[PDB]
Amino acid sequence: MIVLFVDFDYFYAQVEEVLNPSLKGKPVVVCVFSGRFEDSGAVATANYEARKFGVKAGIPIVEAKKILPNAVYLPMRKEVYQQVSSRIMNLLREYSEKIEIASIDEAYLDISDKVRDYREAYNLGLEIKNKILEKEKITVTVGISKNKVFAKIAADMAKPNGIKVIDDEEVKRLIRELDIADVPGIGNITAEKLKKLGINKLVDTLSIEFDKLKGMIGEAKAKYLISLARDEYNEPIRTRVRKSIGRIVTMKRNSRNLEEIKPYLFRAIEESYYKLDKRIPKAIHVVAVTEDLDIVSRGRTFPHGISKETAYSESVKLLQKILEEDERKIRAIGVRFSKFI
DNA sequence: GGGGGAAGGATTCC
DNA sequence: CACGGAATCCTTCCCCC
Ligand SMILES: Nc1nc2c(ncn2[C@H]2C[C@H](O)[C@@H](COP(=O)(O)OP(=O)(O)OP(=O)(O)O)O2)c(=O)[nH]1
Ligand SMILES: [Ca+2]
Ligand SMILES: [Ca+2]
Ligand SMILES: [Ca+2]
Repeated sequence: MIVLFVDFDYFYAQVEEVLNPSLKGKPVVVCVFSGRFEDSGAVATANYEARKFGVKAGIPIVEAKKILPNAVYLPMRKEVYQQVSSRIMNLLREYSEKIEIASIDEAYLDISDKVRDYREAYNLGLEIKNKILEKEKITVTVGISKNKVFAKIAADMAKPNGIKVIDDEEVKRLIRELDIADVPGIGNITAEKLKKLGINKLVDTLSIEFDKLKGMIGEAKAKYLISLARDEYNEPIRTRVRKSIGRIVTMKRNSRNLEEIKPYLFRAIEESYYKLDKRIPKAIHVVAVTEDLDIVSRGRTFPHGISKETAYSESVKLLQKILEEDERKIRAIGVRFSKFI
């Protein structure tokens, strides 16, 4: 089997560079202002002109302007990027019936019934790149390997706007030389727990008794790495469907006053419903971020669908439950609707 | 003993 | 920090055969 992964380059920023070409070459930073205090907020992403100086996703906008005080800062317009993405995905379909969308800029494609041998795949990659570049003026990176995991990795390497195949012979090479940390699904928390077990390389996951390895990093994550190390990972590509829709927002200032937090909440709810399009959720969760950037949530599942009127009512209670259970001040508030019918 | 869920949270990632 | 959004796995408690 052969898998081709697609990972659009610095997406949000490039989509802005495409809508306003006068940007190209310049340092571009797509921001997410919270309204808290002037320039307060994070960075969704940035183009490579800005990335060359540390300005990346996650860091505070303020920390960015310190580095590049003259870079171009644009507010994140998720909706617009969403549509562009949609199209690009629709385009890929005409390359394989088997397609799995991992995010707003990631998709796997099983070209087993289209290509034979990697060379033909590598060419199909270029055939796709040029196609995308032409139709939407958007460069992307393509990773090719036997399974989704290695395909993604291959991509990570070729970045930006590149292509790369990982033949079975090299696959074995990575299981030993490749850093365990860089393996998809291995954040800081996990990588560290592995650093102790002594597992610094993928292959090392074979020098530990399943139980200890399992009891340390969960059963699922355990079997996961073990199959990858044994060179037997082979998850199929499938059409995933949104399991939930939500909306969150940072208040002008921390709070614990029911009436002061309500307005924000009702807005998240009001919007989350519109987002629902024509979906009817059976579960409603109220998420809250305390003064120390912590997250607590209380929800509830019903035997029937939830109406907007019901969302309002219930949402209040859950928020009340939160307050009387956490003395901390609430920095942000929002909702989450799941368990659609 | 163990299936069955629900809920609250931990983790990873875009 | 300093934002949003979302999936998956995990621990835990609760009801019952
Ligand atoms: N709002 C928000 N967006 C994020 C965050 N992290 C990543 N994103 C955005 C960046 C892109 O718009 C999209 C895809 O993430 P990548 O990790 O693919 O970012 P980018 O497009 O720069 O990929 P690239 O490194 O150029 O290959 O998700 C985040 O923490 N907050
Ligand atoms: Ca990506
Ligand atoms: Ca990307
Ligand atoms: Ca990692």
